[PDB]
Amino acid sequence: EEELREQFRVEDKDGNGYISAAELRIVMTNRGEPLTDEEVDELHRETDIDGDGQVNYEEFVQRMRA
Amino acid sequence: EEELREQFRVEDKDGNGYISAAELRIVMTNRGEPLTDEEVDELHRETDIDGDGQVNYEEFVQRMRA
Ligand SMILES: [Ca+2]
Ligand SMILES: [Ca+2]
Ligand SMILES: [Ca+2]
Ligand SMILES: [Ca+2]
Ligand SMILES: [Ca+2]
Ligand SMILES: [Ca+2]
Repeated sequence: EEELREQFRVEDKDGNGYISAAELRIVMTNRGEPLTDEEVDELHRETDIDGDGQVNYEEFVQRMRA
Repeated sequence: EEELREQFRVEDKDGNGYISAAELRIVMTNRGEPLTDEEVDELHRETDIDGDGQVNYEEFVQRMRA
């Protein structure tokens, strides 16, 4: 539980409770940069279950457990 | 505002209220592909004022007025 909470806080740079596309790019750049910016956009869309353009904590956890 | 909303909705294909770099690439491919992949990403970064990697309607209107 706190494991994912801590990791989410690391990815959420401005502390607004959401991971943005740019925040997800930073995450991917720091783990080998396997994707292009366009592809990170697609990753962000698939993770954004409720479609508000943001990845919240519940959406992060569903991804992390898959 | 009618026309600005119309254009924003065409570009925001996945309907999350933002225009990604991926969506901008589709738009520019549909308009003849005048720009390289990198140039589209540069255009997106120019339009994305607050740096979250996502172009909201406010940022879209600002750029259209430039
Ligand atoms: Ca943080
Ligand atoms: Ca954030
Ligand atoms: Ca969401
Ligand atoms: Ca969109
Ligand atoms: Ca610039
Ligand atoms: Ca933005």
